[PDB]
Amino acid sequence: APPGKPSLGWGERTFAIVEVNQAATAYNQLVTKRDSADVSVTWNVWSGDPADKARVLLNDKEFWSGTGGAAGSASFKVKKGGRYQMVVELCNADGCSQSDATEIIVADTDGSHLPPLDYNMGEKNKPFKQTSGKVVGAYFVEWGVYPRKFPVDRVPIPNLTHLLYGFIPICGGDGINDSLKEIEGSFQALQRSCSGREDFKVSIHDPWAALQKPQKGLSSWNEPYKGNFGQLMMLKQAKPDLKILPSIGGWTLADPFFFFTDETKRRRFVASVKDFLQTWKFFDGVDIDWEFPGGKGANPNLGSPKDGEIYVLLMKELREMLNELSAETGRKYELTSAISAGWDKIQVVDYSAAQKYMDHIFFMSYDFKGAWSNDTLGHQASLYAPDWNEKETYTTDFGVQFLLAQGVSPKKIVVGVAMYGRGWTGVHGYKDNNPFTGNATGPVKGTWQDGVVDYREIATEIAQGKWEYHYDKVAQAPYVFRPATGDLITYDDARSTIEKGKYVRANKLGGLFAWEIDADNGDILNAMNMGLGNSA
Ligand SMILES: Cc1cccn2c(=O)c3cc(C(=O)NCc4cccnc4)c(N)[n+](C[C@H]4CCCO4)c3nc12
Ligand SMILES: *[C@@H]1O[C@H](CO)[C@@H](O)[C@H](O)[C@H]1NC(C)=O
Ligand SMILES: *[C@@H]1O[C@H](CO)[C@@H](O)[C@H](O)[C@H]1NC(C)=O
Repeated sequence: APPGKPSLGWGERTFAIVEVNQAATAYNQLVTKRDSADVSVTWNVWSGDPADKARVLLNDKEFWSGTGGAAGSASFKVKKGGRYQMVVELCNADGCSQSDATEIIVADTDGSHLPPLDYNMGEKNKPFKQTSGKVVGAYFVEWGVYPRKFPVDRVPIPNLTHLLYGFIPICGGDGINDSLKEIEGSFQALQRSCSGREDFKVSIHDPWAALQKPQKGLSSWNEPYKGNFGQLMMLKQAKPDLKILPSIGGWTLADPFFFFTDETKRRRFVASVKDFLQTWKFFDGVDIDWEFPGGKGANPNLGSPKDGEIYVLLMKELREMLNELSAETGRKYELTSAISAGWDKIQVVDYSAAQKYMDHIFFMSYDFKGAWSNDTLGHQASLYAPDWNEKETYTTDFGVQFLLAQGVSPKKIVVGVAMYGRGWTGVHGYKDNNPFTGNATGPVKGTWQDGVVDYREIATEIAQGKWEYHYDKVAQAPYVFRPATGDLITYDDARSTIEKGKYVRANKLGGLFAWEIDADNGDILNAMNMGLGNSA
């Protein structure tokens, strides 16, 4: 004669270890990290013999015990997220009885409550297997879910080992993040994101795109995590070994790095990163995109020769931080950084000193030339120098050799590929039918910006005969040219991308990475995988 079978009371069935306010605009009002969720359950007895023991089991394992054998309740902590079958069990001296199972969702930022990502193999992407052991990385931009319409589910995830999230901002007002002011709405949007947040703490630039914007599979208005971050959790469920790293900085967010002479602000930043990864568990480490140590970044007023020493100090403490984060969670975290490929920036830092803490170096072998100059035309990401200027120092090969001369192990170096074109208009005064020898009247009309074109657009317009295509065989670089108007764009295509893969294998380098994933029609990432030796 066991107790009567209990019946569970109607109540909340979704609980969050990490709470997310779906309508907040300040970061500290947006998320609240906790070590566990507080799950509650009620039940009704009908036989009314105050049984000696009640229990609450989730997937047949005990999470709580108490003596509520007369229509009672229970609260208890659940520290690991997921979908749980909840059952209430009552016992007397004769035996036990168990209520019907109801499902509860204990959400956490590792995606343990979500199904795998339903990703698209769209356009010209074709599937590969990561067999080479080489790094195949790409940047996913936070603002890509707006007119670009490139959510995380568009990322061809079997063709990557690393996905970099650009960007995670460091918070500060006038004097700390003035590079943002050259983009309308951005500086103020960062101020809104950090209303009441300590300066030099990490944050989220766009909380709407990151966590609140409805996306594929994450639209129900009580979904704890939506936006890019929620999809990234489902990405982790799809390919658990794909590394997802937050990219702190970029071109317009690197200014707060220069104030890290003050160790007080460096400890605050490093500590905020630890709390950031505990809060957002789907990230597998940290990518530091200080652009650049010593200066010559977006802001012409910061930079110092001392920055090289502090760049190593930052890597040291971040690594120690990740090591004690490993001691808590048992996971392996990665420390990477996107660094300049120009020698005048490399020499600012002794990378042989920083490399002991770093897993990979994301060598930005692009942006060598651009529409920021009407006179200095050239290849933006070529492998070698062109014959018309053999002593060109801003090449992939020259940068790699300069970095190797510092004593950097070849395995840590990951070569950059440009999924975009930088270009000019009105190129005139050129000789030898070489448009690079002339000058420009301004930037080329671009996809989302003056002087920047998506490769997808370059490829489409080439098929439609709108461009006169050329390949610099010596420098290993393609470029399109319209003679009637002076339009000239330099970029990476499948041929030059394959040549970068050969170069990485011939020199025992780490692999390839590309900016940005939403600017590719599939051809570039295809060539990255083929050029590195992966199986199709
Ligand atoms: C003025 C300028 C002069 C010299 C170099 N420059 C750059 O090397 C540069 C790079 C970037 C960039 O983001 N590269 C991708 C990227 C990927 C991963 C991590 N970090 C960065 C950039 N946005 N701008 C400024 C905007 C203004 C108009 C178009 O380029 C840049 N400007 C300049
Ligand atoms: C390029 O030339 C145009 C017109 O000659 C000028 O207005 C513009 O400021 C120039 N840009 C640079 C970066 O020199
Ligand atoms: C481009 O501008 C530079 C700057 O003075 C000048 O020296 C050079 O001759 C110009 N080239 C042409 C083809 O006009």
